[PDB]
Amino acid sequence: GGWVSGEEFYMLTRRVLQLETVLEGVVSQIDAVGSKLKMLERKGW
Amino acid sequence: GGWVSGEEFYMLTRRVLQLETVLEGVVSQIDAVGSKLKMLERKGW
Amino acid sequence: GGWVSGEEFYMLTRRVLQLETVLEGVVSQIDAVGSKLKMLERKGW
Repeated sequence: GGWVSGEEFYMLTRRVLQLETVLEGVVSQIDAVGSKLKMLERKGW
Repeated sequence: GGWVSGEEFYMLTRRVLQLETVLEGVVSQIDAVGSKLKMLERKGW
Repeated sequence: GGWVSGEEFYMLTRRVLQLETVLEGVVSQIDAVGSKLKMLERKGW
């Protein structure tokens, strides 16, 4: 169904960028949480 | 390596949509959690 | 602004793949957590 311009590709390309930037930040808080949970487990809680 | 059709671009475009929709919902639960954790901290736990 | 090649589309296409793969894994840990929270609630905590 038609051609694709670089303008819309670039546009879509940035959305993917923001997703990577936001998903990386999320994954990080989860690791930082999943690990105090671990310290708590090592401590007896 | 070749041309890109609007059909596959549109297709990819929707996957990115679902990702934004799902990632937004995730980020939200995390904020809603990261904040009772805060209420708990303000309360003494 | 120009044409889009299949090489860069394919490339972008994989980034979207990794995002789906990583986001699915995240969503899962959240469900697995959001549910012991539920078992804890059913138990009285």
